[PDB]
Amino acid sequence: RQRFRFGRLELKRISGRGFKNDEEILIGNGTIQKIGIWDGEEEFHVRCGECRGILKKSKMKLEKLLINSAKKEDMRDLIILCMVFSQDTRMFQGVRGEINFLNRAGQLLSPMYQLQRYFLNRSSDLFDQWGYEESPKASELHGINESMNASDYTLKGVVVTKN
Ligand SMILES: Nc1nc2c(ncn2[C@@H]2O[C@H](COP(=O)(O)OP(=O)(O)O)[C@@H](O)[C@H]2O)c(=O)[nH]1
Repeated sequence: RQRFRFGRLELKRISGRGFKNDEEILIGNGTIQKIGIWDGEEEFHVRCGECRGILKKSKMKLEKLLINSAKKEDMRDLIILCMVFSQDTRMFQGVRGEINFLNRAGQLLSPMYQLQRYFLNRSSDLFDQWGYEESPKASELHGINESMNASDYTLKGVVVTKN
């Protein structure tokens, strides 16, 4: 179980194993792109800057995201990166603008990496499309909104912890 990188996201496997299969994905801007889709339940230690976390996912779905309280810029980006990495259906739907999977030279670009670059710049569109749910009643767990503040409603699957 090695530490590996997905752009600004650092991961370290806790449990589970994923199997990748190329699938045609209809993303939000109406275009269809072939993307390697991971199948299986996986759990990771995740990090973005000073923000630590635990990510749980299945095939094209973020099951849960446990993050610590830290720098709000790092909390936000970690959530963004984990949403993209999870390959959640809501994340693909959040792509409203144009994404190029080829540069101007005609070279091949990584679809997943391009999605990261896109949503790091378009977080509001992602959060709105992602949806919200009731924050946990538990005292040791709090919800978090689009402004990275403690709220009665939280981003779906995302809870902040300060234990
Ligand atoms: N769920 C999961 N994702 C992984 C694993 N290893 C790599 N990835 C992600 O899968 C994506 C690989 O996409 P890419 O680099 O374009 O390779 P490609 O699918 O062959 O085009 C990257 O975003 C990685 O972060 C893994 O073990 N489990």
